[PDB]
Amino acid sequence: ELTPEQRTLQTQARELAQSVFASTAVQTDLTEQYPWDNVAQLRDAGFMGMMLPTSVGGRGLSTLDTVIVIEEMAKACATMGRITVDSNLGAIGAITKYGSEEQIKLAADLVLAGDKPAICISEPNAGSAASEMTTRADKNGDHYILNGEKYWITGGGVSKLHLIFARVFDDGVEQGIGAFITVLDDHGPEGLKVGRRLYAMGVRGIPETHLEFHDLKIHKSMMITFPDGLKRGFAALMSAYNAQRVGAGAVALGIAQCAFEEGVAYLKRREQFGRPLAEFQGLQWMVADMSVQLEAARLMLRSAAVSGETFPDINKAAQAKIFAAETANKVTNDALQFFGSSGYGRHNPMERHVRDARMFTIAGGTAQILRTQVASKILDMKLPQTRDGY
Amino acid sequence: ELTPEQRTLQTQARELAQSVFASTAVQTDLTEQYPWDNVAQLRDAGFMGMMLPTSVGGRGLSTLDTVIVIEEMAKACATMGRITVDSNLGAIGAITKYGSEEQIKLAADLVLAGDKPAICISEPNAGSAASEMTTRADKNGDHYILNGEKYWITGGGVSKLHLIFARVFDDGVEQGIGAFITVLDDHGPEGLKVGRRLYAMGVRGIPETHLEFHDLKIHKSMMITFPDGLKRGFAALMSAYNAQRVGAGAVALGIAQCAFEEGVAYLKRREQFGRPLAEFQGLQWMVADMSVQLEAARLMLRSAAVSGETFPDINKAAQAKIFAAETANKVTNDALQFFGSSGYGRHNPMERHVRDARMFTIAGGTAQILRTQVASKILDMKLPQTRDGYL
Amino acid sequence: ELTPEQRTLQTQARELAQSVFASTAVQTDLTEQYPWDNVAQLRDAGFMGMMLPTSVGGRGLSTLDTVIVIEEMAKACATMGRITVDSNLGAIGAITKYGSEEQIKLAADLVLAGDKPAICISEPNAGSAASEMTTRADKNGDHYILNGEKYWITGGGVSKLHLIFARVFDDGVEQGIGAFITVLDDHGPEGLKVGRRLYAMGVRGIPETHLEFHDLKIHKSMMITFPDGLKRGFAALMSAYNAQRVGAGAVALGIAQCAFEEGVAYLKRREQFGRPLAEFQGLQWMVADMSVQLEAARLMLRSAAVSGETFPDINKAAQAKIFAAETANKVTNDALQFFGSSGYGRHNPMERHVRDARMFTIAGGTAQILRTQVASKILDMKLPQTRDGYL
Amino acid sequence: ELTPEQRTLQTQARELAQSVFASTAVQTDLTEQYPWDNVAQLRDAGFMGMMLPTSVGGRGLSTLDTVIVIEEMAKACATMGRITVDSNLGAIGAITKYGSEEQIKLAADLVLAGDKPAICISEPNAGSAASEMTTRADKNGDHYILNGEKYWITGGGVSKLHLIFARVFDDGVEQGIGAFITVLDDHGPEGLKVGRRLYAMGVRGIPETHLEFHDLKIHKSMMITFPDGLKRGFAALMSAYNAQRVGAGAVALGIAQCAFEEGVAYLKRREQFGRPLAEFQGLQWMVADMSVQLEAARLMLRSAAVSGETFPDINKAAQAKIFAAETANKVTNDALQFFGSSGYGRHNPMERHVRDARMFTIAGGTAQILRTQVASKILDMKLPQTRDGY
Ligand SMILES: Cc1cc2nc3c(=O)[nH]c(=O)nc-3n(C[C@H](O)[C@H](O)[C@H](O)COP(=O)(O)OP(=O)(O)OC[C@H]3O[C@@H](n4cnc5c(N)ncnc54)[C@H](O)[C@@H]3O)c2cc1C
Ligand SMILES: Cc1cc2nc3c(=O)[nH]c(=O)nc-3n(C[C@H](O)[C@H](O)[C@H](O)COP(=O)(O)OP(=O)(O)OC[C@H]3O[C@@H](n4cnc5c(N)ncnc54)[C@H](O)[C@@H]3O)c2cc1C
Ligand SMILES: Cc1cc2nc3c(=O)[nH]c(=O)nc-3n(C[C@H](O)[C@H](O)[C@H](O)COP(=O)(O)OP(=O)(O)OC[C@H]3O[C@@H](n4cnc5c(N)ncnc54)[C@H](O)[C@@H]3O)c2cc1C
Ligand SMILES: Cc1cc2nc3c(=O)[nH]c(=O)nc-3n(C[C@H](O)[C@H](O)[C@H](O)COP(=O)(O)OP(=O)(O)OC[C@H]3O[C@@H](n4cnc5c(N)ncnc54)[C@H](O)[C@@H]3O)c2cc1C
Repeated sequence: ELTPEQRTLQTQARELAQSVFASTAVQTDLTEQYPWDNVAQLRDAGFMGMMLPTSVGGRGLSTLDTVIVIEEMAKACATMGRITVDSNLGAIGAITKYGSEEQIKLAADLVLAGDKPAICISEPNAGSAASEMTTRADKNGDHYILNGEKYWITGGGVSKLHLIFARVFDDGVEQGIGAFITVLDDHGPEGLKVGRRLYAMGVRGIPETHLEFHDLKIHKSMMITFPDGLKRGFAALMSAYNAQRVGAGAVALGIAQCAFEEGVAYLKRREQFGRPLAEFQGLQWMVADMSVQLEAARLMLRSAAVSGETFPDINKAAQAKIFAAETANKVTNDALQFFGSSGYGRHNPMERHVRDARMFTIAGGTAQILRTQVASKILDMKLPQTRDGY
Repeated sequence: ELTPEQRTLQTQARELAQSVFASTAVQTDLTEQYPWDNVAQLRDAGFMGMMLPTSVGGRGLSTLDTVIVIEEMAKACATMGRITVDSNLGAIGAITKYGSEEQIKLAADLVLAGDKPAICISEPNAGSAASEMTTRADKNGDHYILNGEKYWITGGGVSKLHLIFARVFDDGVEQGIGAFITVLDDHGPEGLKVGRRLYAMGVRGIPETHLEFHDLKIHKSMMITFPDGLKRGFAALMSAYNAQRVGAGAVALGIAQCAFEEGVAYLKRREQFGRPLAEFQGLQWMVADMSVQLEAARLMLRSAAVSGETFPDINKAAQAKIFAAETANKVTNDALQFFGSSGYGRHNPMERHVRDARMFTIAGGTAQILRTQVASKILDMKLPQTRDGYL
Repeated sequence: ELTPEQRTLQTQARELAQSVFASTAVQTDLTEQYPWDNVAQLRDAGFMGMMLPTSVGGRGLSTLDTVIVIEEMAKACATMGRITVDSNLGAIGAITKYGSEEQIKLAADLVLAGDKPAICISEPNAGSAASEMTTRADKNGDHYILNGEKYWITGGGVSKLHLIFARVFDDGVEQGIGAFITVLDDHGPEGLKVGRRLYAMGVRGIPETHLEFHDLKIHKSMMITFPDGLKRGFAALMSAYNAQRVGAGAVALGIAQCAFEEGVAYLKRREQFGRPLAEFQGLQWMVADMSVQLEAARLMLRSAAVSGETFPDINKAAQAKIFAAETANKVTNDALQFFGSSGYGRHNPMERHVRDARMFTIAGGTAQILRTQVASKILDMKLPQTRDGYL
Repeated sequence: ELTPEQRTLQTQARELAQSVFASTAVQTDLTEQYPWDNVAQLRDAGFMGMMLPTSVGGRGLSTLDTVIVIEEMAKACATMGRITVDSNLGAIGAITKYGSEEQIKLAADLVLAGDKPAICISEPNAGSAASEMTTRADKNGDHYILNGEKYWITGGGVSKLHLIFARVFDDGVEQGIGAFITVLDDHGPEGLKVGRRLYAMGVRGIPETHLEFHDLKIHKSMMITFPDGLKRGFAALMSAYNAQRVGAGAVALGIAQCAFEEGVAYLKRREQFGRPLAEFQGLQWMVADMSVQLEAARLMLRSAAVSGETFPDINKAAQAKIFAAETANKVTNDALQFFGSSGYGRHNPMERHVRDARMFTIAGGTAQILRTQVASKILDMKLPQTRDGY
């Protein structure tokens, strides 16, 4: 259960979400435009960069704290939910833990001022097999020259801070995969080019784009550097996604919780056969089932949030994300069902919840990849996926 | 299994669907516009009014014949699938079976000319409890005067032939629920007004609208009349809907079958970890599960199509529609999953398949109402839904 | 997560369960005999009456403490699991909280000496509708005279302490449902008769019996009495059952956890096609699914255990029991599947796990009745089940 | 739908099942003894060896015919269901199609006289990977000498006709896997030894045993011989199991149909809260769901039954068996649930239905193996399961 302090934080997040964000969710989905007005208020209320240390102007809060807040934001608007995830977990967490003092201040100043960082890993031919990426960074003096292409970049065209993963070469000699920090300004940098938008089924208020690097010049001071090498550093950087996974799970949970509350209210108001739909036992049991799965999902995510060291344990986070994301797909569809034909109408928000929830078994590591991860832990086995793995 | 003649019919439907309709499905979803040119080609290829008797210029085909055709159309475009349903089953079937010679000719001439009839039953405050409808038909001489409002009317603003269900009153005295034929054109009729469009999650190429009746005047020769009471006639009219349900189940099935085929093809061409996704056993079993459920759904629908007398048996139809629609929701979602992030992009058709499939556990009697229907048969009892049902 | 002290308690429970109980589970299922020697060891290790206050010789532990212990016992033997539930939660909790000093001492002395109390509520014609019970308690001076019949009484013929629920009448006038304490020994009491044994699919090591009352005479000092009415007291008594439900959910979970562990171990040692079954991705994902659901169930149960005041919150308890029991039915069946044909042989414990797990969606309030309970909370309304409930 | 002739056959099977077999099912499960009395009447009513050609005294009926009959038998008693499968499909089908005139008459005379043949393939270390079997047959003159061990032999100790699969060696040179016919008599043959009984969760009325061969001498005339070789013959012999799979599916379906009918009757008779349980919508929808899955299962099996040439198409049969067996596990458990605590009692038959149904996702090819088979057809791919398959 939550501490008094956590309850206060939850209430503050709920108040902003309900009083400001909830009434914007339809228009944000309709226009597919980044809600700058909401982001400013998310910032002003202290909900961006929450886990940044107080030494750089952060609140020094926990993963659990952010998950509590994320769920409240997502209940109002899926876009605001994901904005809250990206401005608190993931790239910013990786920079916070492995970044130089300089890199941390840069990233913190941007996030605390309202930037939602973009992480740039995935490519058209490199998804679940991320290490197959072709984006490369070639050494040139005290700089690295980046060439390549990413896609489905959440925040493409609106994010300023970018964390880019690239295969690193020193004078033609492959060093491994490294991460590079760059800042998209109204002016530069030269060679960081936003590409075409990938219009999506849901969470449409955040642009997802291709992203290209044409001789993008990055100083070595903006490469995340590791003493024991890049190959070990890249795995260390990946551990940041364990936190982002729990946050993403909390967005799916928030969407589902919203749909559930709306469906339950509708069952009590809507009448057929002379009585509220709530009086029909078949629907009552559907409500019960949604409630049970939602509670389990919340427990899985909050439990995962406090596991591990700096980041959630990889297997607890994987278990919770599988569960939350599948829960959200079932709950949003069944809540839509409570509305009947009105649920199929775009003038009601139920079909949007289904569209919004659907990405969470996919993005950031698919439910399938997560199942393999969980199995590798239970079976205490490496589970190589290549033809010659065994 | 299918007859030789049915295989030919299936292949001719597939031919039109794949050569003409498939390349239009994305744009139809984008524009949300009724695909008039496609409808002309559906008509010209002989796939509208197929069960109409040959005497009025129909092909005299069976329910099974139509569901075979519908699944092929729906594999190409969900909108063309539903158009094929409404122009072959439901309202047109009710008229074909219970209509007078004059009513059948009127309806046949319109459908064979390319009209997709609209059926007008549901109201904002009367959906599952269709018997609580407030749309009213008051006898006035040899006419009935209609007042009321329907909604989610498929074809609102593009359909010409309408079949409107209303509570019938004679001198204030309720007679039962009756069905009234009218034809919308640019001239009239007076008092038939197309209301607002209800924009939808999917199958966006047919407009769904509110529909208002303001002293709409219908002659008694355009009412479907039964020699012994509307109270048994309404039940008879709703049997024509057993046929519509199998057709709608076939649309859901076609959508899912398309998604399945696309998903399977993607697994074989897409590589990660140095090999096609098809080589992963977890995905192989997902593929097997989809195939098993698709096959079952297809059997359920065809079995229902040949059941009953004039129309499919109400309970076999309900069972098949439950099964097919739930199958489609699972298969379209799982096929989308095979595509990864690309599956979430609207530049691919997988997210549309999910949106399209989702209406079929809802329209024409929800999966919940169908479960109650099937239970009433198995338990062999009336299952009243009112508070005083058992008193 | 668990406290250091709770980890020690868990490990001590595991120690007893694995070193002593695990090797007896097969034989307990074969004989269907109450495992007296095992019960003595459960007692001597301090795992009976754990929530009893220290003043009467208990350990004063929490609900969470008990569910941690119960899951360990159930992993070894379902019978020892249920024995641990009944000797820590439910009847003994009702008495501990609402009993007089005299009643608590009587009950505490019996439990700490190794007695597993029986709770006596359900009747052949009154299960889910517990409020329709026909077992009757008629006031006669300072006594109540009990007449009636219970069944599926866990511990029938071996339990000494009984807590019997009966409809209370004073001069023919119904007062509500009340709870009455009695102790069965070889001497008496007169009119308490153990009826026939109901042989069961699983958890066969505790006898389940009919129980008859024939003018069973109970002094009013052995009735659980409430300062303001049985009509609120019965509701209070049934709150003690919220605790029993979490315990029973923990038994279901322990059974499933055991089956899971055995299944996983088998996959790693069993080879077909030249390699361990563990290397097949289809089975790897089955393993992942089981783990995810087990983890959720464990969280649900522990969350419920710390909810509420004296006893777990009725709705968190209902939710957790729904989840845990359904999880166990799926996990035990799927773990059995990992064994192939060996899993169907009674010389392996997998088929027993399925049989054992299956009671937990039924006993103490079925999964259906629990769904209604949870719905009543979410919808915040009474959900009467009678024909006239809404009139 | 069924033809008039098929309906008549169905009625005749139902009449025997209901008037004779149904009242025996509890005792057969309780004693775990082979019901000789029922078998005699199954024989006398013409329900054994139904697909044997009329030239050898059979009825020349179809796979669909047998599936219709099997379901009716299984509705009365799971044991009688499996007896009907084994005396009509499987080993007897393989002998009927690939056997010599001599082998066919032998097998037909035995089955028509009431023998339930035993097929002997599986071994402790050879299950899904059946070709890994170690039972061997070594050439010796005009005979073969068999040594090895099988298990889970359905009919061990009561079956007379045995069809044994063994790895064949000619003077030490491996020839492939072949099938051998032998007949267990009260006297011989020497070296055919019934082993220990494997007591089972359900379908307890048929003994499942280990089986051993100690220098079991079989004349070459009782080996099933193929002109194009054993390696191609063994695959041909396997095709017989496609028919047995559909029959086994019909047993699972029959068990489930029985449980469903009993559950529905109980909902109408049992009252709580002043009314029949049948009036509760939650249960009504459970009934509806069972009905839908049962109908689909029946269609899948009957459709599979008429597919293929001599035997059902391997993929249609695999699809139908997966479906029927999983359907039966869900339906029997939910029907048990309708009975409440009484359902858990062994004095009612509901817990037996669950135990009986459970074997059918396992025996004769597990649901997992069948999923791989179905996938291999959809993907048009061989799906090798060995480490070096790719
Ligand atoms: C809304 C959205 C936002 C995104 N935002 C970002 C972002 O900001 N930054 C970024 O870098 N990326 C982003 N992505 C990309 C996403 O994280 C990756 O694409 C993800 O890894 C999925 O990869 P993929 O699409 O190539 O799937 P694939 O790897 O091609 O997989 C396709 C299918 O095959 C399955 N599969 C793959 N491999 C295996 C295997 N060995 N066994 C079994 N099954 C298997 C998958 O589960 C999936 O079902 C985003 C994606 C979405 C949808
Ligand atoms: C895409 C689309 C096209 C349509 N086209 C047409 C058309 O052309 N002509 C026409 O007349 N109508 C049409 N409809 C309307 C549709 O057929 C009806 O609206 C349908 O009966 C559902 O009605 P409802 O939305 O009012 O649901 P409601 O009756 O309000 O029900 C809402 C929810 O409560 C449930 N429910 C209701 N009653 C009960 C009960 N007694 N027990 C348990 N659960 C219950 C429902 O299953 C549903 O989940 C269309 C609808 C859609 C979505
Ligand atoms: C192993 C075991 C041990 C037990 N130990 C004890 C014990 O020690 N003490 C004791 O008092 N009892 C005990 N019981 C009895 C058990 O708690 C009750 O019997 C239970 O309440 C179920 O009652 P029932 O079997 O009469 O079900 P019924 O009430 O007859 O219900 C039968 C079916 O109808 C459903 N149903 C009923 N009512 C409704 C409704 N309004 N809406 C929807 N569905 C509905 C039920 O969910 C169930 O599926 C035990 C039972 C078992 C199996
Ligand atoms: C009631 C009963 C009656 C029987 N009667 C007979 C009979 O009369 N004659 C006879 O010859 N045999 C008989 N058998 C044996 C049965 O047909 C075989 O044992 C069956 O092939 C299962 O093999 P197995 O137990 O060794 O499972 P295994 O092959 O060891 O498999 C164990 C588990 O791993 C899975 N598995 C295996 N391989 C793979 C893979 N590549 N990918 C994914 N998953 C996998 C399986 O699905 C299963 O879940 C009977 C069995 C039973 C239960």
